[PDB]
Amino acid sequence: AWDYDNNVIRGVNLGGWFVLEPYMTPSLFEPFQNGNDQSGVPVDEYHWTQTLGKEAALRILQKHWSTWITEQDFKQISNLGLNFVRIPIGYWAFQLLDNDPYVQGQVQYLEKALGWARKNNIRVWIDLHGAPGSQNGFDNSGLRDSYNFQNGDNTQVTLNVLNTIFKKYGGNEYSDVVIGIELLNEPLGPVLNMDKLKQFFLDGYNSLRQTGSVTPVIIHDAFQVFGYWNNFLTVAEGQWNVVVDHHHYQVFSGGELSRNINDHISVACNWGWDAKKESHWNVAGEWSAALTDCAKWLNGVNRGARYEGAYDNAPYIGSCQPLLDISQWSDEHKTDTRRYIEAQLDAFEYTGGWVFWSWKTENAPEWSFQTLTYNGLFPQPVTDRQFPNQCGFH
Ligand SMILES: O[C@H]1[C@H](O)[C@@H](O)CN2CC[C@H](O)[C@H]12
Repeated sequence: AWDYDNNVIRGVNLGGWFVLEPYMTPSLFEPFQNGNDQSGVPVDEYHWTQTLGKEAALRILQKHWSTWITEQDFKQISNLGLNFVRIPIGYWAFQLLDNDPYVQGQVQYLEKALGWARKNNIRVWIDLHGAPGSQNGFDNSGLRDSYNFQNGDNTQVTLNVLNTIFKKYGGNEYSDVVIGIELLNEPLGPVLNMDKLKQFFLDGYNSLRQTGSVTPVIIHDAFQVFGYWNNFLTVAEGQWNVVVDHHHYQVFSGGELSRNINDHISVACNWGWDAKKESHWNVAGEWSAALTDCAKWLNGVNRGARYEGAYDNAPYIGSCQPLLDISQWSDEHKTDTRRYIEAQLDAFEYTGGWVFWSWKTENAPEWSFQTLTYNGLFPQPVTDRQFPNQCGFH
């Protein structure tokens, strides 16, 4: 359904839909604030559902699932010249641990989205974004500050959930829409046992192929250096239809944030050069236009921004307030953003393509493809360039 050798992925992630993220839909978390006190705001979906109780959580989520993304969004995505969406979903949509507070019902909408994709000629990756115990401690895994995916029976439960996903979406029924199943979003390499993570990836790969599926297996790079996965799941060992997903950002440390615009561009170009040397097909499954970490709660509920020296002991660079609203951005910030977007697009089209995080947010402009496109900062058509050939690719 896709030619990874000759076609280029031009897509968007459908984040904030099946896995709640406070920075993407702050309206669902803000009612828990007491005046200016954020100490009682649930920090992730686990605590949000637990605090509300099953009845209220299901009532609020049904409304969210039925309105956040609809068929109209798929038509708009196609109309903008995109050909692909990545869909994050948590393990709890398929299986609950004993005592899990989560509610289910996401699968009905996932299945509606696959039909909307088919009707609009859009291809999809299904991405298991949160595993039991958490594979990274981020709020977007469902459970913040916990790193227990490799403890107890959590790896085994994850493989069981993947088997369910393999049988439902890796077979003939969706072979014209599903062009990859991503085994696990952003496992945090540095805090995990890498030998056990490789075994899990291999077990997932073998389990999918054993069902008779020919669907591409997508493995996230686990924050390893470029080339790390070159010798894993290789054609020499009869392992095939494998894609590496690289996520690329320059906002999660003081050093990255302090770079001037030219150095931000040089780094983006280098991502393209280095990905070209890898031996597996690869796609930039996440990236954005952000040059700051100013979006409210991007680092988590009750955490500030490094950009204004309010988090991670980073030095003050600039005030975030003036950057929260795209209408208040200076001409220089608008130009810098457009340059940054174009360099990234050129670098990612140099290999398998790109998937912007994300399609929409309630009010964080750096992270919304819709907002950036409507304000003229994201090229439309996507091949348009106001700053051509910043990287000099051959
Ligand atoms: O929203 C999250 C997404 O859920 C994760 O896969 C990590 N991404 C990295 C940038 C931002 O944190 C974004």
